[PDB]
Amino acid sequence: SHMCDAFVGTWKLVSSENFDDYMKELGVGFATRKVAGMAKPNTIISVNGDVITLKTESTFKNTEISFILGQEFDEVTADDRKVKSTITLDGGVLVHVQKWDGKSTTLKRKREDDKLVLELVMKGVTCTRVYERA
Ligand SMILES: Cc1c(C2CCCC2)nc(N(C)C(C)C)c(-c2nnn[nH]2)c1-c1ccccc1
Ligand SMILES: [Cl-]
Repeated sequence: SHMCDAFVGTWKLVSSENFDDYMKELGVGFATRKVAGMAKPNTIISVNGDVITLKTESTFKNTEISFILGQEFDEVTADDRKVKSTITLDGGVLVHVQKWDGKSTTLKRKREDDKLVLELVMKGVTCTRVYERA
């Protein structure tokens, strides 16, 4: 048993607040924002030993990251940013920091009731996206 077991499973988007705003703060273009904002992504989270995999499937884009907690990795995001990423587990919350071009954004995932709640922060903007088991 792993702490990340709380996160393992297939998760579907059920609500979103301020995602367009968050995407604007990152400099995401209009067409990507419109189509991605519309989409209904699922996330499959799996653990295999020390390696955690987060795989996104949608009609917009499919993406995958695999990582070990605390070990920096190069990530190319869905909006084509080339970032240095580090993901850690802090007091039960998966905390993902991305660094690029002297900027930073933090993505936090936490379990709340039967939900997986994603809090995205860029500069002053917080977006909350809520996911439930598929
Ligand atoms: C385009 C996109 C983005 C980019 C815009 C902001 C930075 C990258 N970030 C996402 N999440 C929430 C994280 C990684 C920030 C998601 C996403 N939403 N749920 N899972 N992934 C999506 C998304 C993918 C496919 C279908 C719809 C939306
Ligand atoms: Cl997620």
